[PDB]
Amino acid sequence: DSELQLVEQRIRSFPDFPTPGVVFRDISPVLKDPASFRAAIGLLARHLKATHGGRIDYIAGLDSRGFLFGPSLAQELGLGCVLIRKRGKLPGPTLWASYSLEFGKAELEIQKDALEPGQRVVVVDDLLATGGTMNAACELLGRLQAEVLECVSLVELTSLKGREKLAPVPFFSLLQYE
Amino acid sequence: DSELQLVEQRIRSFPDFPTPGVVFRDISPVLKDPASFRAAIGLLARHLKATHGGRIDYIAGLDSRGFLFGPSLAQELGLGCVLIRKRGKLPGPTLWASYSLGKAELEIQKDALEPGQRVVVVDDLLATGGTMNAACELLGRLQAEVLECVSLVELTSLKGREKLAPVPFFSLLQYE
Ligand SMILES: O=P(O)(O)OC[C@H]1O[C@H](OP(=O)(O)OP(=O)(O)O)[C@H](O)[C@@H]1O
Ligand SMILES: O=P(O)(O)OC[C@H]1O[C@H](OP(=O)(O)OP(=O)(O)O)[C@H](O)[C@@H]1O
Ligand SMILES: [Mg+2]
Ligand SMILES: [Mg+2]
Repeated sequence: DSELQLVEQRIRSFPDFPTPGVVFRDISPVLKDPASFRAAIGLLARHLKATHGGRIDYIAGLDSRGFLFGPSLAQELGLGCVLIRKRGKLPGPTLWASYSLEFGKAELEIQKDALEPGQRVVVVDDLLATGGTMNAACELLGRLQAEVLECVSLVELTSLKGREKLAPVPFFSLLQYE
Repeated sequence: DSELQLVEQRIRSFPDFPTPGVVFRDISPVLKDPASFRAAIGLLARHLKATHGGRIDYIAGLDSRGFLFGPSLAQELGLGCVLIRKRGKLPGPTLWASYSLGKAELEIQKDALEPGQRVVVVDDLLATGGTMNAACELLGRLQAEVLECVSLVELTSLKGREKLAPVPFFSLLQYE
């Protein structure tokens, strides 16, 4: 697919970052090339509409790199975007959830009024690795009694089996790397 | 301006967050109401086109809340968006710049821009101007020309606009 090629050709892979042995998939060039960014958002939007029709109520974007994609994706679908943030950043009543990140623990947080019970959400982030981040997002959304229809990303690192961590919540990525 | 009203009426104010005495201006409802978000992006884009014509090469979005506006504004203008991040997140050779927040640092890849390229920086909120000022420093060290900085919200009592001078600044909404 030519649209997909526009995205794939703008991922830049850095070896041994942030640790020896790991390859970092840099999405910066996708952002920098407006045709590449437009293609990425279009491909995600087409998958979501083809899969869920009118069922999606909101997109949820994940702090921080997921913020690059959430609002544009929401806009393309005619939807609003809600935020899930690293803990400590949101005012008002919140819920939070730990997850393992690198060698330690981090927490995500959501405003308690971000969604109402029964609302249907799709979560977007730039990249799925271990799945810890996306899994925490799903936990939070579940605790608001929201229904997570699907999680999506630009990049998926398939050897880390993040998709399995999210099951039974469906997952879709544009691009896959070991 | 009813477009501007679509944005203003979706700012939510929280006293004493994160510290007693201040009022936090929460942009979350702007992002949640697609009409409000579209209005904000449209007002910013119209201002920038009216001020710079075709001279803007790139938008630079500031980690993290500025990431919510950078790509959409860039797309509206037909431009790419470059990233300025909190230090420690970017691969490859980088430059960084400290500012008072304790201390924090922003960072940019050395190859983010070429000398002479013209940039507009976007963030959600201008307060002291420390974050925006650090971004301008970084872009200047790449020999990029910062045409303007913009935000949705400006806290005027903190005099951030003056901190950035002579770089022009524009905000949609102003609060003390
Ligand atoms: O699937 P996982 O193993 O949880 O990793 C994926 C997450 O890691 C990165 O975020 P990071 O915490 O590095 O922060 P950033 O979004 O600020 O870059 C990335 O943006 C994803 O959110
Ligand atoms: O003008 P200043 O006094 O520098 O304050 C403005 C900055 O503060 C907030 O960012 P914050 O560092 O709180 O991080 P966030 O973007 O992750 O919310 C806001 O998003 C601006 O970037
Ligand atoms: Mg992330
Ligand atoms: Mg910020």
